[PDB]
Amino acid sequence: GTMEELLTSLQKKCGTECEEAHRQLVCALNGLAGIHIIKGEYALAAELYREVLRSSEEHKGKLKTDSLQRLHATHNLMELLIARHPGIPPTLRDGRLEEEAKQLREHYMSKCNTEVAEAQQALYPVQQTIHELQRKIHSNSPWWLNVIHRAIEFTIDEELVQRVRNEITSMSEKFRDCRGLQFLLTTQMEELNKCQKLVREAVKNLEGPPSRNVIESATVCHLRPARLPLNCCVFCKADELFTEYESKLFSNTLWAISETERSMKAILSFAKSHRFDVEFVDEGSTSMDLFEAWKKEYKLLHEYWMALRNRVSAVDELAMATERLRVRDPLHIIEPHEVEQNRIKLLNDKAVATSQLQKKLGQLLYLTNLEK
Ligand SMILES: [Zn+2]
Repeated sequence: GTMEELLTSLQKKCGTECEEAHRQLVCALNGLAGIHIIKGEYALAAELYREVLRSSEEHKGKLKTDSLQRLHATHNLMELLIARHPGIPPTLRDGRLEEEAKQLREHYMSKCNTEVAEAQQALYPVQQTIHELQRKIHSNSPWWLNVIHRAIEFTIDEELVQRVRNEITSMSEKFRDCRGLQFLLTTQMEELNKCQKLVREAVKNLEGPPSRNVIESATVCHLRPARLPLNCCVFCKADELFTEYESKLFSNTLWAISETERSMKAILSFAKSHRFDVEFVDEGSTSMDLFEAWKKEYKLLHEYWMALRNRVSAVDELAMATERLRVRDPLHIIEPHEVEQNRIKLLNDKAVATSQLQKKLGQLLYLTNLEK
């Protein structure tokens, strides 16, 4: 029913509004706490972190609180109780902080870790297909080489060249005759095979939880660069190889067929028209299945590359979530004399979010009370 759908839609939109207003409130409280630590007053900051955790717990039923904001409060409160103690009063909640932080980190990382596992597993069926298909194709004397050869022999090569050219116009200037096509296709197949070996090796060498030199290199390269993105990290270098292989597996202006595959399709079409031995047609058909498998493998290899890249991005997101506001010395950075300007902006942000949250929770309570 569209009415139960309407009530659900109004409740979801309203709940999201409560969630955003609470996110803005908690964000302002954490910022104000970060200033108190910069000033030196560790106790006043601890009260704000404790309020962040208290408010999130109170509203956990009605709305969700960003795990990173809760982790920001939990971790920085733990930092004060491990070192700055006994300046901060103890509470019966202090013992739970370590496990809560670990749970928040685990919950946040769960998606990117599952996506690494799923992207890795997704590659096995297509790779087994590629191994099965390559067993059925002759490497030394391929079907298309023997089709070209017999076409030149019986002087039906002109019809073949015209049929290959018509399929392209639907690097044709790179070959004049059938022998020119033969050598051009040899080079293009060798190039594809070299592109495949390299892209697979590039992916293989990005697997596994990466080292600190890799995390930091990717961060200064494309996550948080000093100015413009560097495009020099192991992931960016691998993507340059993917682009190179894509330009040969597909055509420019990943969906449209390459000129190599188009030529191969036309040679197979010519072989069928001229009623060549079933062996040539079968091998040609297997080559078409192989081009299909290579395109599927490309997409799955790039998704696996993406999953591994995203895991590095997520680890940086975790590190940045716990990072506090620090006054710049000659993001979480404040100018030498903008400390008061930041405090004022945060105090007004808290005031507006407190007001918006009260209004939105009242409307949410109304929508909830219709079902009784
Ligand atoms: Zn990079």
